[PDB]
Amino acid sequence: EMKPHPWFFGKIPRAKAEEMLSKQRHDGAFLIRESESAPGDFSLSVKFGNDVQHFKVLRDGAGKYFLWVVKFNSLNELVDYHRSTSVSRNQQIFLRDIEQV
Ligand SMILES: [Ca+2]
Repeated sequence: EMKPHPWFFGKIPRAKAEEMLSKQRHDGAFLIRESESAPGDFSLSVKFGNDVQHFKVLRDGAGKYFLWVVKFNSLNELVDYHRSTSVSRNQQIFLRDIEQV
């Protein structure tokens, strides 16, 4: 179903990611943004209930992407994995695409 992935927001500020996501009405609504604070790095920003949480997408020498221990070959695979496995240590948070107008 190759369309643009409605999760990739390029370089947006952290506060803007929070403003757009806090308006979202579902838990797990999310985007990947390019970090202002760490150039060439990505952050994953997620509406969880009350609030918006940010994860840093970590990299290693082999160019893998990860949040915790499991390492992914692509951002696409990291995102999809977290559609069915909670991104959150404390809560059941599953990634779902934002809603556009
Ligand atoms: Ca909806």
